[PDB]
Order: sequence, then C-alpha cells, then structure tokens
Amino acid sequence: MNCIDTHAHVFSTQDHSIETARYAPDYEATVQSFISHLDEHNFTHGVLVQPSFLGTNNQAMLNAIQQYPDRLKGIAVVQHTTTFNELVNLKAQGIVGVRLNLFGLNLPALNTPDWQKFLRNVESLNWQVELHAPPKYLVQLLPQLNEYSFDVVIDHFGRVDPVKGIEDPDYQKFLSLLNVKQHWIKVSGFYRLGATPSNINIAQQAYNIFKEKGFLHKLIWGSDWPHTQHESLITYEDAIKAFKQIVFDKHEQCLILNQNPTELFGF
Repeated sequence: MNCIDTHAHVFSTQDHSIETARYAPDYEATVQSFISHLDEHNFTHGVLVQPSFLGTNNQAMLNAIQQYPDRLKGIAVVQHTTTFNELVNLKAQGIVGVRLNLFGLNLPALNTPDWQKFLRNVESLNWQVELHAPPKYLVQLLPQLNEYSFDVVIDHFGRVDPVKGIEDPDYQKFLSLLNVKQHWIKVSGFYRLGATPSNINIAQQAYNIFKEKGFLHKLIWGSDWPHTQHESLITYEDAIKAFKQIVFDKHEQCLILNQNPTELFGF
C-alpha cells in the first residue's frame, strides 16, 4: 500500500455505451494498459471507477478487478433501488463504494425514503459515497449526506467552475460544508478545471485552501487515466507531472499517495 492511484477507468469498444451517453470513446482502455502505467511508476494499487457512459453495467470493471484482485478495488454505479443483497454481492467482488456522477444530469432528491434506504444500506456496508458534480450540486448534496456515517469522496478538486473559479460563491459554500470527519477530496483531473496553464493554478489554489482548512490527511490523488475527452493533451506522465507541481512537498506527496488512500480504501 505504498503508492496508490485512486481514479482510473477501464473500458472497451465491445462494452455497451448507454443511449444518453455524453460521449462514447473510440479506443481500448485495458486493465493491461492501466496496470502497465502503475508498474512503470511504482504504483502498488489503483482504484477503478465506473464510467458515466457505461451506466449501471459494472461488468468491465468487475472483470478487471478479478484479474488483479490484489492491486485493484472499484467504485460501482447502481440504481438506488438495487437490493441490499445485490450490493452485498458487489462488495464481495472488491467494490467499496458507489458514485454519483451528476454531470449533464439532474440533481436527485436524496431525502426521499427510497434514497434514504439505499444510503442506509451503503452506510451498513462501510462503503464510501463518491461524487462527481459541479459546485452548485455539491452545495446541495453534502448537507443531505451529513446524516450518514460513510466517507464522502469528492472527484477532481470539486470541479471548480471553469469560469466562476475559486471565488465562485458555490465553491465557497462547498468548502465551508466540508467536514474533516467525513469528507475526502481527490486532487486529480486538474485539466477538467479549464485550459492550461490556468487549470494548474486553480488546482494549486484549491490544494492550498484544503491545506489551510486542515484537510491534508483527507486528500488523495488519481491519474484519471485514460483522460477522456482530453486524450490529445494528457498522458499518464502528464498527470504524474502536474501532481508534483501542485504538491511540491514530498512529505505531503507521501501522505497523499500512501497513508491517506491506504486509510480510505483500506488497501
């Protein structure tokens, strides 16, 4: 559990891309290729996350985990009406949380009884809840999630608005809602924050803020390989490189790459 990449996706063109997909990549993103990047950089572990365009069919990810059960865990996407038993079954296959990827979608109501039931189940399973969502959505979600004992994990610096930036009131509210006892932030995907070299500075500011708020041990990193819709501009090496720019101090790199994700994912 020395060195952990907590955000990548595998998929193939053989996999079914759902009818309403925002996009549909036209290439192979194999476990093989992914484990190959981990090896090339001394990463001991990685976390596969279910992609938006693959809906609630978690099979590609499930198969990849099984091949490298000692190095990989997963975050699934499921209907909130999935039964406890089914969830227990995913848990048995190395799935350790579920993801609310709400880009291009409506903000669901989490208070409703059916949502509460799902969520109480996730809580029981010691699973985490991962969010990928705009600050205007996060400001809405955290308050509801405050009511459960699970870890809440926020994707890609909390997806700071490309335009409104750090001072975006929604981002400011989001920051204030963070609780050191529950929330974790991924310092991945700086390149989804805008174009270069701006987006790295945004990433750097967000990081500093996290630091001052007291959240250093709540921070984890991900390559966000294979960098969908950014393939021309971003390699694994580019991901690694920006991280070291954002997180210059190597003691902090150790916490972020090693202790923090070890503790969260219990690798």
